[PDB]
Amino acid sequence: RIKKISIEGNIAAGKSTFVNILKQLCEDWEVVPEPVARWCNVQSTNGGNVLQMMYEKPERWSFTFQTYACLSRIRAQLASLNGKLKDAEKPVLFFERSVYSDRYIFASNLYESECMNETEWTIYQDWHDWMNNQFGQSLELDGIIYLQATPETCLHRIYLRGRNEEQGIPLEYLEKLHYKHESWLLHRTLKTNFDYLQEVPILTLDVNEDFKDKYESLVEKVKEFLSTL
Ligand SMILES: Nc1ncnc2c1ncn2[C@@H]1O[C@H](COP(=O)(O)OP(=O)(O)O)[C@@H](O)[C@H]1O
Ligand SMILES: Nc1nc(=O)n([C@H]2C[C@H](O)[C@@H](CO)O2)cc1F
Ligand SMILES: [Mg+2]
Repeated sequence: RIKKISIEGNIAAGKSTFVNILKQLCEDWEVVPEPVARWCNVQSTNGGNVLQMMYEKPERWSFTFQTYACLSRIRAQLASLNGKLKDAEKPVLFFERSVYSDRYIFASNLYESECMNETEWTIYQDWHDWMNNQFGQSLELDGIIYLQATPETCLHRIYLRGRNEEQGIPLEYLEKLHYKHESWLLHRTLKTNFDYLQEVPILTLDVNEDFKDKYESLVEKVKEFLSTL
């Protein structure tokens, strides 16, 4: 039916930059952006900034954040499936991140860093497993595009974007997130509770260079990659 591709990378690697060039390349391509502005002003579907709360006190707010982060993603991705506009000779749905990074990169890292205790960690995974059982098949990936950039490039791009909440993030934290992505998507040694992911095709794009100069080659590689799926 709808081909589903998720775009993965470190904080400020360039996912929104990349996402913003995709719709102009095929009118059959849709994008589900990550709801980060919604994490900064919590309201029902002004309020709490839950991203900021986590970063200011991660031992307190990581479980709450991670749980709300993932659910709001699921809601958003589901909304665009059943979201009418599909009917196209070749529909492709791009997800900015996935329930698998949420758990295997981000939540895992905070647990491993003592920001979630055993109880919190057990509840999260239990919730995440159940959520996948219900809405898992719907959201299964046909491919991953990994936007690879050094932690140091990312640190700099955090500065460039100037999002208030992310300005205090240390290189160390970005390095941990770097190595988890490399383990999952480069070496493919990170094991998950979802077997199909081990054979899912992966496109790796080195995005350390200037977006203007790399744009044309990246477009070629994305089209080339989609045609093999
Ligand atoms: N390849 C690139 N070359 C130059 N600047 C970039 C590149 N990719 C991203 N940026 C810049 O880096 C910052 C973060 O990019 P963004 O797309 O918001 O990252 P993400 O969406 O992955 O968090 C923004 O200032 C953006 O202008
Ligand atoms: N599961 C997640 N946990 C996080 O902590 N983030 C953070 C990273 C970045 O600072 C901001 C926007 O992605 O949210 C993003 C996730 F998807
Ligand atoms: Mg983004």
